Formats: sequence, C-alpha cells, structure tokens
Amino acid sequence: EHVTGKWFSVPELRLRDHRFIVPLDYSKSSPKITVFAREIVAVGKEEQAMPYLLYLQGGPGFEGPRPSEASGWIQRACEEFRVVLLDQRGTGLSTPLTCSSMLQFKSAKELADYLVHFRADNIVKDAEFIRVRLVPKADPWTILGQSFGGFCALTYLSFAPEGLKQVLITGGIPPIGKACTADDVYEAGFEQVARQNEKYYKRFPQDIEIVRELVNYLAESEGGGVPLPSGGILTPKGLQTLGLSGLGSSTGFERLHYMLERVWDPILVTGAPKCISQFFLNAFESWHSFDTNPLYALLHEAIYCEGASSGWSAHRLRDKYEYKFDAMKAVKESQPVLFTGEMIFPWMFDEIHALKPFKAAADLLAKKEDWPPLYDVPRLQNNKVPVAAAVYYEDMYVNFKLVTETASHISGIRLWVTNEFMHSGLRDAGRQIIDHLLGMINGKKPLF
Amino acid sequence: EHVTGKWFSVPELRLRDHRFIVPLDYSKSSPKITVFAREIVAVGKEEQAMPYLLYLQGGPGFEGPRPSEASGWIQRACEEFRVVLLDQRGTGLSTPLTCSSMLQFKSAKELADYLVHFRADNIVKDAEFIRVRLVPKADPWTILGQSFGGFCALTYLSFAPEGLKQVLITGGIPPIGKACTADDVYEAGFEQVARQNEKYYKRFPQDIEIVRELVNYLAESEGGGVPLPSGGILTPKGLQTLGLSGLGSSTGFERLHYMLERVWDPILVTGAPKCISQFFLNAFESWHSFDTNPLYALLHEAIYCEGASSGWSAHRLRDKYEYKFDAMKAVKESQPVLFTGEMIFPWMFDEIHALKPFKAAADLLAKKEDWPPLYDVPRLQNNKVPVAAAVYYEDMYVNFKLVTETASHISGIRLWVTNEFMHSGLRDAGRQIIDHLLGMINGKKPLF
Amino acid sequence: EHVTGKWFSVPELRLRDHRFIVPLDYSKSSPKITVFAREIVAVGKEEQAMPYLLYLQGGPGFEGPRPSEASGWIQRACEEFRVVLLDQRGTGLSTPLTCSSMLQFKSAKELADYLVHFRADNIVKDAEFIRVRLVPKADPWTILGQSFGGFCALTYLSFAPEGLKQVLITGGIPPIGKACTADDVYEAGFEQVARQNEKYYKRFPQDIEIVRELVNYLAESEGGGVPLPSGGILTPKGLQTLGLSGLGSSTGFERLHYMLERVWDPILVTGAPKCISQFFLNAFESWHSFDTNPLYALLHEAIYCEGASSGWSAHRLRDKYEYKFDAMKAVKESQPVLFTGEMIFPWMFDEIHALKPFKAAADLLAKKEDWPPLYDVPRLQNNKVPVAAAVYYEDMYVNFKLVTETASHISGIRLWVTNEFMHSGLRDAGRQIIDHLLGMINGKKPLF
Amino acid sequence: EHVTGKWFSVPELRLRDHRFIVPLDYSKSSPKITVFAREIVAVGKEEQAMPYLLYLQGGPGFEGPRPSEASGWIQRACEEFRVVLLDQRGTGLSTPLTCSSMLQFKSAKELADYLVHFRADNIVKDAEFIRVRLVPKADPWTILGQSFGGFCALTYLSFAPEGLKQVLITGGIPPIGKACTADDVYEAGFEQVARQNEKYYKRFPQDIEIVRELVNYLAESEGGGVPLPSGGILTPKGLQTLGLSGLGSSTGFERLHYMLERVWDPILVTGAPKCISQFFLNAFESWHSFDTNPLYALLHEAIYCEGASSGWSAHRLRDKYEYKFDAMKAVKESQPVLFTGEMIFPWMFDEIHALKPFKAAADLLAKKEDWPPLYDVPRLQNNKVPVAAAVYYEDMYVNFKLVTETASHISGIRLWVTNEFMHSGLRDAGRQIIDHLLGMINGKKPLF
Repeated sequence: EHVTGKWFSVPELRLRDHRFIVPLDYSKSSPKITVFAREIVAVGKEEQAMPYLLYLQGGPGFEGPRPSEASGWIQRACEEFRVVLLDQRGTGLSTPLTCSSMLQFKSAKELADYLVHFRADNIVKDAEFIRVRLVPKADPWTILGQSFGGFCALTYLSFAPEGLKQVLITGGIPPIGKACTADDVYEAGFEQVARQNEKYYKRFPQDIEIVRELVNYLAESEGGGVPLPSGGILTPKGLQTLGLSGLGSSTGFERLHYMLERVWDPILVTGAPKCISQFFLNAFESWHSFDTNPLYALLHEAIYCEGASSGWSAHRLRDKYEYKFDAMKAVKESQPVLFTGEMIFPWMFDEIHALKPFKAAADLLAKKEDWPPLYDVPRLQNNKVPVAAAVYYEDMYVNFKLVTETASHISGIRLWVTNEFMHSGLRDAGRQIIDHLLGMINGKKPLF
Repeated sequence: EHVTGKWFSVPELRLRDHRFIVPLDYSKSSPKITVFAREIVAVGKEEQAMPYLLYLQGGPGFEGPRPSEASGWIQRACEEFRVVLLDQRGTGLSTPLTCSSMLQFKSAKELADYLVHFRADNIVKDAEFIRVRLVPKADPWTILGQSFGGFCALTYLSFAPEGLKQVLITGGIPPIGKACTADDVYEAGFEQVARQNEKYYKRFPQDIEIVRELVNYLAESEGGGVPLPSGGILTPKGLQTLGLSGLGSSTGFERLHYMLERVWDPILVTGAPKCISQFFLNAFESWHSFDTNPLYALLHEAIYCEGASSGWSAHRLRDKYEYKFDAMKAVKESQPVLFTGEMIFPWMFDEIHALKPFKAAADLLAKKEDWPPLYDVPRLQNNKVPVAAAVYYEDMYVNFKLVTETASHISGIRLWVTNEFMHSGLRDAGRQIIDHLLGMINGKKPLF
Repeated sequence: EHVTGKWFSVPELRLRDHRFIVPLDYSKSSPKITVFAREIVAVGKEEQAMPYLLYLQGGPGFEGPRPSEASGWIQRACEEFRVVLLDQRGTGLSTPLTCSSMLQFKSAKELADYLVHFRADNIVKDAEFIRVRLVPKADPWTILGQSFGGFCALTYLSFAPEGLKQVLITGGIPPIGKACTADDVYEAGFEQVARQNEKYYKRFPQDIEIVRELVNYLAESEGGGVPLPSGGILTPKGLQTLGLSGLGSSTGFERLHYMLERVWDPILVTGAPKCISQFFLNAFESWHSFDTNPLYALLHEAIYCEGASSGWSAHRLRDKYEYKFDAMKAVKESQPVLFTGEMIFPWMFDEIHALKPFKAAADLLAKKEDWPPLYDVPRLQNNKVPVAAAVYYEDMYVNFKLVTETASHISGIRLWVTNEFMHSGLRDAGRQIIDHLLGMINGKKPLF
Repeated sequence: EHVTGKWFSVPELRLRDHRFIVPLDYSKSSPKITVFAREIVAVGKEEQAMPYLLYLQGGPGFEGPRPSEASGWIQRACEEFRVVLLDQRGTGLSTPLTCSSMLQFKSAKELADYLVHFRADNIVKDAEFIRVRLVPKADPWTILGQSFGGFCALTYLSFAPEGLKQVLITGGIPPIGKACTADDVYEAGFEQVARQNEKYYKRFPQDIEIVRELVNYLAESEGGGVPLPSGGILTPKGLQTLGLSGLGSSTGFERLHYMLERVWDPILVTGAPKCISQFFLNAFESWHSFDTNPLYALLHEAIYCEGASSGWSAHRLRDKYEYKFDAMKAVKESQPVLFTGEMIFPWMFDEIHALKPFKAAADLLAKKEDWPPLYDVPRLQNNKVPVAAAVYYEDMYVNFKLVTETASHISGIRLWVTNEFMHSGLRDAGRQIIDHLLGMINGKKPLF
C-alpha cells in the first residue's frame, strides 16, 4: 500500500507527502506499520526529472526537519535534487511512540519486545522499501546523514549498497568492530565534556559563583530538589544535564549564560524570603526533549550494541571520573560544578515525570544481550560507493580518534577534518558544507 | 545609584550591562525599583564616541532581544550607533513580576495597587532617568519602537521630547483622542481576524475537517476540555486562542499547519481508543506566553485607557460576532471554526493554570476608571522631532484605519505604507526596514 | 647606522627600502653586517600613522616575497597595517651568502665558524633591532610567520616577548622539549611521504611504468647516471628528490605529471639511439633551489638542535624505511619507485655542482654540538601575548602529532586544524588565512 | 591513424590527450610525424555536445598552455566550448626539435632541409587534418590565437576558410603585402623599443648608474665578458637582451628592477675582490628561452618570408640606430644604455651554449629563397568568416601602423584598439578579453 497528497507551498518551495504500509518485522508478513516521507522541490520543478536525495535525521528518536521557508542546506540541495525527508520509525508521523502512545501495552515485557524492532537496521530496510516505489525505474539515490543518520548510512553501505549512488556524512562516523563499543565512547566522551566546561567558565568567569549558589540551594532543600511545573523534580544531578545542548551546540554557551541570569526571584514585599524563580523552573522544564521524544532516552545506548548489552554503560563510567563530576564535591572543595552531555543515567527515569511509567522497560533494554549486527567490516573494507565526510576536530557527541580509526576500514572514503564548526554545523552555515562535500565526489577538488 | 559590569563577547558583538535604582512612583522618593539595560557595540568600538540608539520592546510584559549572534537588525544598527536594549519595568531583569513574585502580595487590593505603576507613562520616565546618566554630556538620542514600543515613543513625543534626536516606529501607532479606544480597536480587530482565517483555510483546505473533529472531541469530553500537563484545560475556547501568533506572525501559517498534523495517537495495540496525543498537548501548552510573561495578560487593555474603564472590552465585542466565532455553532452548521488574536478574555484566568490566583487583581484593574493620560495631542500638533513610521496595510494587531487618522495629528511624520510585511516585519529582513526608515529622515529619499 | 630610499610604485602598492648596520654576533662589538627590510603601504597612505606588521619568510635561507602587483595576503594586510618584509641575514639583499660569495673563506673551518651566526635566535635579535628604530614611539608590532618563520616566532615568544601585540603562525609550529627533535621529525616524515606517494600513483596510474623505465636507463648508464648542463649528475637517488616540491605543495601533483611526459626524445633519423631529452635535464636542473639558496642545504637540520648534534639525521632515518624507498629494490621487486620529502643527504653535496666545494663545511656543521638554545618552555607555559595558528592535518613538512602536543605548552594559543589546504596555504587562498587568523584574536570568533 | 587516452583531473577541469599521425610534407605523404592535442572540459561535461574551440599558442616553437587549475581564459572558454590545445609541430609532445634531438642530423644541409617543413602553412594543414576526425560531423570550429597564433590564423583564413566558424585574435595581426616584410617590422620596432626604455628609466631613475657600472665591468673582463654556469658568455651585447621580455611583457618592468638589485656579491672577508654574483649569472641564464626552445631562434625571421630571404634583417636594421643602441658608445658619451626588443642576431649562436652547433643551419635558413606563400590577399579582401581582434596601441612586438594597414584588407574585421594592456594581455585579463571579443561577433556590442 502506497498513497500521496496534493502539492502545497511554503515561501520558495513546493512540498508533497507520501505514506507507505510496511512490515513491523521483515522476518514476517504481519503486523504492519505506517511510514511517512515528505518530498520537496524548488518552485516550478514539480514534474521535472531530477536525481533524488534522501536525508537521515540526527538522533535516535528525532523527526524530519519540517521547513517554514527555503533556507540553509534544503535551499541548496533543491538546486540539484528532489529532496526526500524521512520520518524514522516510531517518531514524527511514522507510527509515533509518544509518552501517551506507549501506555497501550499492559506490561514492560510487551513494550520491550516491541521497541527492539525500531533500530538502525530496520530504518535501512524501510529506506530500500521506499526507493523501489518512489524513484523512477527504481534508480540509485544519494543519501545525506547527520549524527545518528551517519550511523544509518554505514549500515546502508554494509547491507544493500546497490541502492546508493554516493554517500555524504556530517559528524556521523561511529566506532565499529566490537560486540558493544559504548564503554570506549563514554570513556572518551567525559574528556571532551570536561574540556568544554573549561572553555565555558573561561569565557564567562562570573557564573562559577552563580551555579555554586544554586547547587547549595537545591541540595539544602527538603527533598534534595524542588518540584517542577509538570510534577517532576529539579535536583543538583538534574541541573548538570544542561550541557547536552548548552555545551555541545553552536548557540549553547550564549543561551546558557542568558538563562543563568534569571535564577532567583526579586523581593517585592519586605520580609519575604529569597526564592527560585518560576521563569527558571519553566525554562528548565522546556530545555530538554526526553518528555517529548522518549526513544532518545530508551534506545540511546542500544545504537552501539552489536552482540552484548550496554548495562547502563555511561552510569558505570561516571564512577571513573566522579571525583570531578560530583556536584557535591565541587561545592565542598570550592571547585566549579561541571555540566554533562549526550549521555543518559538511570535516575532520569525517576526525576522526569513523563518517563516514570517506562522505568521497568528501560532496564529490559539495558540488559538485552542478543542484539543483531549493524555493520559489515569485510564489506566496508571492499566498498565501491563514493563516500564524503565532514569530521569535526572538537566534537563531544562523536570522538575524533574513534572516527579516524574507523575511517581506515572504509575503502574509498574522503574526509575533511575541521576545527571551525561545532556538531550543529549542517544547520549553522549548512550551504557551504553541502558545497564542500559534493565538491570532493563531483571532482571539483580532486585527490589532494 | 548606577553600577556597570565588564564587557563580554558574542560572535561579532561586544556587550555590557548597566543597572539603575529608580522610584516605584515618581510622585515621591521611595519605595525603589531596579531597572536594567544592556549596551551593545561592534568589535573594537568599546572606547569610540558614537550616537546612541534606544530600543523599546514590542509588548506589555516582554524582555529585550537577547542576541546570540550579530546578524539581524542589531548588526545594521551597530554600523552607526551603540544600541541600548532596555528591559521594561517588571518584564525581564528589571525586578520581574513573575507568577512566583506576584504571590508575595497578601491581598488582591495590594497587587492591583502595585501593577498600576507598570505602564507606558512610567517606562518613558525611566528612559529619561537613564539617558541623563548614560549618554555623554546628556545629549539627545534616537529611539526605535516595535509594536507597543511605538506606543511608548508617542508618550515620549508628548512628555519630555527635549531628549529626542529622531523617532523610528514599526507597526506601533496607537489610536488616540478618546478616554477608552479599546472598543474601537476590537471592533476593527474581529474584521482582520475573520479575513486572516479565510486565507488560512484557502491555503490549507484539508484542515477544515481536522479542527472540526478536534472541537467535537473536546466538547464531548467530561466537563468539556481534556486536562493539560501543568493542570490547565484544553477547551474549544482554548483551541481558538492558538491563532494569536499562528495567524498574525510571518512564520505562523506554516507552523500552525505542522502542529495540526500531530493531533491523535496511533492505535498500536488492539482495542485501544482514538486519543489526543501527548505531543499535541505539550506543544499547545508550549505555544502561548501567558504563564511566562503574565504581565502581558494583566495589563493588556489598560494601554488604551485615559480616564475610563476598559471593563473587559474584548469580551463585550465578541458577543457582536458570536454568530461566526462560536466553535459550537460552526460544528453544527458545517462552517469552518475561526481562531482569534491580541484579545484577552475573563475565562483565561479560570483556565491557564499560572493565572489562577490573579483573577481578583485582574478584575480590580479591569474596573479602574481613573487612569492618568498617556498622550498630549496639542504638543503632537506642534511637534519638531523628525518621525518615520513603517505601517503594514493588513496588520492584525494594530488597525490601518486607526493609524492613518492618528498620523494626521503628528505634525511632521513621514510614513511608509506597505502590504509586503506582517506585524513581525522588524525580525523578517529588519536590515532593509531600518535602512528605509533612516533614508526618509536622513534625506536619501526626500519628500514626494 | 640606518638609511632609507625614496618611495617607488608597483600596481596598487607603494614600496620603500630601509638598510640597517647590525653586529655579526651579539655580546661583541664587531664585525658588522647589513640587513635589508622593505616597507609596503597601499596607495596614498605613506604619511599616515598605522600599526605595523612584520613578515618572517618561510624557508631557512630564502629572501622575502618581492611583489609585482597588489595580490593575495599583501593586498589584504595593507588595508590595516604598514607591512614590513624582512630579508633574513645571509639571504636576499641582507649580506648574501651566495654560492660564489662563500668562496671568500680560505678553509672549511673558517666558513663553518661564520655560518653558526645565521640561526633563528639572531633573526629575532635583528627584528628587535629594526622595530626600536623604524616604529614610531618604539611601540609593539604584529608578526606573521609561514613555516620556519613560525619557528622564529616561537623564539620571539620565548625571548623579547615585550615587542609583540599579537602573533600569527601558518604551518609553522616546531616540535619542542628535546636536545635534538630531528629523529622524531623524520621518523614521522617518511610516514607522510609514503602516504603522498600513494595518492600520486592512485591519481596518475600511468606514471608507475614511466619512473621504472627511467630508473632502469639511469642505473644502466655510466656511473649510474647522466651529466646535467652545469656538470652535476642525475642518478636514481637524485631523481627521488623531485618529491620535495612535487608531493608536499598545492600545484606539485600537476607540475610533476607534465614534466614526466617529456622524458624521451624522438627518432628523427632512422637508426639513431633512444636517449634522455634535453628539456627533461634542463627542467630537472631548474626544479630545485640548492643552486641558488645553498644556505637551505647547509643550515637545514640545525634548526631542530639545542645543545646536541644532528649528525645527518634524515640519512640515518631512511635506513629504517630502506625496503620501500630504495629505487633499485623497487624496479627488481616490481613495485613503484617512491619520491622523498624535505630531507638532505651526504651524497647531495657530490651530485650537485653548486654544492661541491661546501662538502667539508657541511660536515663541520652536521657534527657540531653546543648549539645555543632557541626556546624557553617555562615562559611559553605562562605566556600573555595573543597567538593564532593555522595547522594543516596532512602536512608533509611539520607532523600533526608533534604540532598538537607542542601547542599544549603555549598558554593561550588558538590553533585551527584543517584539511582544506597544504603547507603552501598562505600563497594560495592567503586572504582567507589572514581574515580567519585575525578573526580569532580580534573578536569575530570568540572561544567555542 | 588516431589514438585517444583516458580522462584525468585537475582542480575544476577534466583533460584527455589525442595523438595523430601526419605526413612530414603533405606533397609526398612520407616520412611520418606524430602530432598531439589536449582536449579540456569543465567538470561532468565529458560526454555533452557543445562547440569546439582551437587555441594557437603563438610563440614559434613554444609548448601549449599546460594548465594546473581553472583560471584566466580557459576557465571562461570552458563555460561554452570544448577547448582543444594544440602542440604545434616540432615542439611540446609533437616530435620535439630540442637541442639533443636535432643533433641526430648528419650535416647542416640535412637539418636545414628538415626545418623548412615546421612553419605556419603546415601548422594549418595539421589543424585541418585534426578537425575532420576529432570534431563530430567534421563541423566548423572557432579559433583563438595570441601573437604568432594570430599569424597562423590569417593563413587559415587564406587557405582553409571552410573549417572556421569565427576567428578571435589577441594582437596577432601581421603586415602582409610584400615579398619579405621583416625590414618594415624592425624599422618600426627600434622606435618602440627606444620609447619603452625611456619609460623604464623614468620609472626607476636609480638604475641608470647600475647598468653603466655593469657594462664597464663586462667590457673590461677577460675576453669581453664573464663565463656563465652552463659554459656560455655574458658580453655587454648579451646584457642588452634582457629587454625582450623585461620591457614589452606585463610584469617585465617590475622583475627587471628586482634583478638589478642582486648584481654584486658582498665582501665577507676583508680584501676579497668585487665580483659579479652567482645569483645574477644563474638568474640571467634562466631568463631567456633559447636553450629550452631552439626553434624560437632558428625559425624567427622566416615568419615574414613569402618569396624573398630575410638575410639577418634585425642585425642589418640595427645599423640605422647604432648611435643610441651601442652600449659602448652609451658609456663613453654618459648616456643611458638601452635594452633590445624581440629580435635575433648572428652572435647569439656564438654565446648561447645550447645554440653553438646550429650556427651553420641557421645561415642556410637565413639565405634561403623560394619560401612558399603564407597569405592570399584576393581572398582576404572578400572574406565572409566573422573576425574580432584585440589591438594594443603601445605594443613592442607588432607595430600598430602595420596592423592598421592590414586591417583595411580583411573584409569584415572588427578590431578594438586599447592602451590598457601590454602584449601579454590575454594572460593578464583573460576573462574580459574573451567576453569583449565574443561580444562583437555575438551581437552584444553591434556596429558602432
């Protein structure tokens, strides 16, 4: 089954939507799920025969871009390609596993045994099920992957590379070659997270006292925290999560300072006490995404598993660095408190109200040993499909050593190391990323 | 008293903060208030002498711009001046009246006697208190007003105009010359709101069935609306206020369609009912500002009063148009339901959870009939300060027929009527708005 | 003693020469030396007071840029500073140690005791001697260093750091922290040279056979070679030095392909023997710089020495890599012949006619211990001068691993890593380099 | 017989080489010669049908462009045409007549009887033999020629107008209508050469003494000169030959001044004699091209012959101007000494070491009568092929008055006179030269 809507406009572009009915598990005919994609073109090119580009989104539970106008990489891509934006399984409009949707299962065993079908390998099987129907004569297409969309791209080079014309990857080469790589990722991740904290306080020296005051006030409170507007808790452990975007994203240092300006509430009536501001508690409750995209909490470590369980791998490895990462040791010893990022911890399923009912199913995932494979190293060592990659030298989401060690196992890969961009660099000056990566494959900047 | 911080850097900008201690009520010495402003200059110009520019922010209750990069109108303004961004009284870092802050007052009589000090005719006395201390030799300065910041600028042209070099306005010309203009504003408002709804359903035709089905489900639920995560309710009246920014801001039409794509949850497991999605409820609760900036609800109609009571004028006028604006009538007579904007109603203080304790103080303000005046028409009728205004022809938030009569009383005003921007226009290619406005005063485009 | 010439013109640029009389060695009063510098400004600014910039030239033994028009980085720099181009002592117009000029010394010991005064520390004492006489008020100035000019810049951050406003470096961070780093620099050099040879034959597959047929005819010829026009000899060991400019720079891969097409001359008269072409022998003799800049042979390995000898360290290291770099093993075993990098060898003073008499003085330098030091790590660790550096990821001359660890010993250095450019990146796209490196210090890009 | 190679890449361009067998003399069909042309296109256009363009390099005996990137005129031409670069017979890869290769001929008569086949009429026979099997359908093509390449192009319009779509010329219009025009060319040549020397010493006044001191030293030296590194001799007549490219070409004035700074070696040891520098003698030996392209000396005056001999016409014409061009008279009278233009003299074969053995064959050519035709004026007077020419008003190499008489005989020629450019202009402003000349033919700039 395949159905599609009428064309519609946003300023400078034309858009259309497609819906497919596809197997839950390709080992069976039944049950089915819906999968959704949106096709985009520049004005006046609705019927024109052109090459196709597939975009694969940057994170385990995130949806396709949803543009309001032509800008950035989409505007540029539309100068050459039909652009296809795919809503990955369980997110966006492709059978969504919202915090309300996952309450339909009676028991944690049923939820865990459903969630295992949503992973990188099935995302690639759905992309192949789309191009054989969407593309004229079932021709090959180009793919662009950001972050986790780059991990999907290496699974596509490993299995069914016959559909690929050329591959572009931004900030998205994974480590490969072990039954679970998660321990090597987080052991290196804490070192970049520590260095990004160094840069933040070096730029904004005044904040060291502000976070100190706030960590005391949250810890001296009767529960080790304070209630948020949506019935969750803010605690000194919860405060340390702001780094996930506040340190690793391109506007993060700028925004994190402007939020720490508004922490306390003013005394209007004399004799009233000093208090935490409702504006800060509302802003914190709106900063993260886990209460909205819960697959980014549940399936995060499972992207590294290829034959063994992760067992809450980030939570083990925090104990190797907790002499500097404990907020309570920091305030006692007069050290700055350190923020953390791209890593998840068991206690988040206690403090975040929307995750409360999934505490059991998250452990059944964390303990699963029998994860199927994601990559094929003997094939990648023999690859024929052209590959270009943007590699960021100071990236906290994927470590540079793990990238360059892996790049030796892809046969023909060309890559540019640059220091000039954060992990967000396909959004921030995205136009020149697409020009530079296409230029290598197209032959404008030949082997150098 | 006046205190000044150290400079800090944002990409291509240099920023510094100033804090002033100011009378609550200028009729006496004390109590005091703290007022905050941020001074901005381009790289390398911290010590250079240049003309000053003051920005007056566009809404009751809003903080100033908070820039994370140079690019926008601020980049242009920094080519010639050292832009000053003022957090208005009670709105931002200037002793904010957050929800948690307003709970300090023991009775509705105390809160209502305090909120009356937070109007436009005091925001202009703070601006005069600042320039005599901030500007070299206390020289005159130019002022830029967006929306409600234009209403402040007209009080400045009538009271203490001696400090002004020239005035630039975007939207923001009020009706003047009655004791309460709010009836006249809202009688015009429902006409543009009806028109803009026509255009929305002409552009996205399939949404006519999506809102219908949703209004029926919200009417059939127990006690009407479904409960929101913060303890509010989504009634079909609450669904109609979604159009406030959705129909009147430049990105609003596309963003409102992409929200209506997400309404229901998928039937993942057999026998589970059709159900409203946690994503839609969270997005709805994140859409409006009244919990974040409650001073925008409390003092909205009170900007139109000069010695007469508003008495919930927006709610009186709705009954004149109820034959088309009643959502229950639309689902029975198969007509499209209409959304609304820039109008606040009594029931919001029953239903938006953050506003629940302030209902009594909102009625004491709504029934007040002895406000001081905002304007002085005999002085506007003798004005010598140069004035340039950008006037948007199809503006939802201030009406063209009321602007064009008021523009006859300002003695030397030049104004540029255009269809090509919505009310958000200073944030939508603001570089050309500031160049075109300055070109009319400076003499690049002389009178014709 | 100090003299200066009259201004003269070049398209869009106005030049002027200054000549200084300087001691041969400091801590003594005599003998003297002349040192030459050339001031450059954009049109009409000759009388205008501006900041100064000094350019330190990139090869040991090379004269300054000598421009024919305003172009590249000189066109940019003259928008802001009064660029000074320095002919380093022993080069250009500054006491030139030309291949006939050095024949005035009656013995090899006499010559060797002269050449020891021409290192990087004395180049910084010359630059200090210029500033205090040339610059108004004797103020600080900004220094720019390509390659070995970056080695000079780190001695200027080690000794006399008071003269510096800010430092810019390009492909020029030295290794630091050992008595002689040359064995490491070379252990790493043969690794990158092997990589660049792989890319060359991967791009031009036909050249594998053309260098194997050529190495054979040269090995079969008398003495294993053929006579050059100046009476030197071409041998299979001598042919490998084409890799220096051929593999390490930005036009070398193309220039080296167009030269290898020209190797054999045609049979015009039947029965005439197959012979080596005069265009190839003339272009090979014209390809290197050792006939023109003999100081680039004699002092080259000495730039890595502090209190220990080099002892022909590049020749000592090729013995570890012999099995791939030997050209006669390569033809016997049917493998491609490799070309070599920025290395000097004992035999090079026998093959090249211009170097023949300096063979004895080369050994007296190569075996010399008690070289005075160049760097002061305990001052680099607590530096306060701003420093920016362009660092190239696939550089053949300075190894990335040695650069990135040495950058950790400068207190505030802002390096940017890139793969976009080769070592020549200030000549090609030089505008970008000055805008980006100034932008990291000036404030256009703050720390992230 | 025709062969073609595989494609290869340089930055922004794709290149391929074609090799053809042609007769030595078209009247006998034996012996054979191989001719080489390189085809160039922009990226991704290898297969696409677009019009061909032929380029004629225009130094007698010089190699075609040999590009390493897209820049100048080739970057622009490839926006419209399939560019074909022809190595003219006897140079580049088209069976080279280099020094070592001409030494196969047994006697001067054999050599002279070979060289008479390497002229401009046969270059057109070769170019027509290529079009008929390289171009699809054997269609017409556009041609471009600088200098002697425009010489060639008027013989193409004389003898094979069927193949020409249009003609573009950049200062290659010769004076036709006599049996040998060389006496007219050199009579008008010494006038320009004198006026260019007056501009040089007016721009660089300090050089007047430098050349005088150097002419005295060369004349007083043993045997009337100083020995070059290659075993040639620098005599004072040899020093005057710098002007060939030092005056008439675009950077010549700049370069020639920087070279005259380097003349003398310093005195490092007290009482050493003052001496001519090894840098200067190596630079002078590297300045001229006659060692690299001996066909440029041997077949120079032969381009002006159409039935009468040249008889060393430049050497004879010099006698009319000897009162100012003799360097020995100039020093004795205390006048400036003048550099010479593009011209060749009998003594060059006694002083340039590579030319020494060809002295006899040069005189057999210089005495040859019965040279065949080059032009057909009764066809040029009724030509129908479109022609566009860039004509330079102060050109050293082709005299303007000889162009303006010849341009009256071509029927449809449009020419633009300019003083903006020296003779080199197609390499200095390439882009705008091709845009301006095509603009006359295409109808951008109609008759006016």
